[PDB]
Amino acid sequence: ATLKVIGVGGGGNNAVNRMIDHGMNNVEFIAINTDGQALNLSKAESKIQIGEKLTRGLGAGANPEIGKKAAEESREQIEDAIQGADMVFVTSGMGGGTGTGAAPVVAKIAKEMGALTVGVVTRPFSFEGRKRQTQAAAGVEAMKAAVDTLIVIPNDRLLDIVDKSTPMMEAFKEADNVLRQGVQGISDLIAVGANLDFADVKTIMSNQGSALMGIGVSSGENRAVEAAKKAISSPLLETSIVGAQGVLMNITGGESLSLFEAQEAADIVQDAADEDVNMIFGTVINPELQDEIVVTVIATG
Ligand SMILES: Nc1nc2c(ncn2[C@@H]2O[C@H](COP(=O)(O)OP(=O)(O)OP(=O)(O)O)[C@@H](O)[C@H]2O)c(=O)[nH]1
Ligand SMILES: [Mg+2]
Repeated sequence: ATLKVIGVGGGGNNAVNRMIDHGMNNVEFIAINTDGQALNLSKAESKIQIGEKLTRGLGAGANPEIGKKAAEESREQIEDAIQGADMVFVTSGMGGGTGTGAAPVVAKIAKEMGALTVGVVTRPFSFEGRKRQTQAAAGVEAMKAAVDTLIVIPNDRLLDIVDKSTPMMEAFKEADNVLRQGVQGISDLIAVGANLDFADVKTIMSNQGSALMGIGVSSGENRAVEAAKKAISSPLLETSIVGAQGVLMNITGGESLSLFEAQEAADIVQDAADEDVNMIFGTVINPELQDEIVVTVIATG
């Protein structure tokens, strides 16, 4: 199962850059932008400049019409970069011209090509003003129409987890962890073996609206509950787990992994989930983990 991560627009490229720098592997990174200079600064293995004839290598100047038109004209390049992917993550900051306009097009192409398509986008800080926000909301609507599952990160949530002195790059790295947990969560679920596979992923995620993808790690007596609570919690997400209609859940531990622990973790997630939840639950024994427990949760709907 091949995973690709596609960053669209300035924010998208920045996320790709920060994540490649902090060493993601066995994932293909693709950078797409109208802005030629941005692309030159990209560490991404595969780069696509869109809308050359529109912008002459400039950005979209906050015009979403441009980003959309640029993406549509480069359909052939975009398809070619995508082909072979089983699952695609399109990441982008909403509110500008390139991301807002081109990211839904990129996402729609991937979904039409048959890839399981996940969007991870940001809404701008309130201080960026009412017009940026409104424009971003249009982006979010378009993304939601184009993806299998969408994950929205309001940039304002970053303000809630920093103090007066927290460096901006650290804050942005926190936001990157949202996409990171999603990507390694899948990669592990598909890795041999959890008695779970990509077919399970597709059942839980295909056409499911919104998604949460989390990983919790813990130890000690309350380890199972603690790991699970970590996995289903993030203050950066617009979407809580309550009412989920689909859950893919895996618990990994050493030989000490008890049946009661698995039940405890599963009950944590099950309480939050809707009565008619489609839950696919897996367990993996990995002696390497010693006293550690790892809980992975993908929730949708
Ligand atoms: N979390 C996070 N958000 C970002 C980052 N960079 C930009 N954003 C957000 O994304 C929104 C869009 O900014 P850009 O991605 O730079 O704009 P663009 O998509 O390239 O569009 P144009 O520059 O007009 O062509 C901004 O309003 C910010 O709120 C980033 O590095 N991290
Ligand atoms: Mg730009």
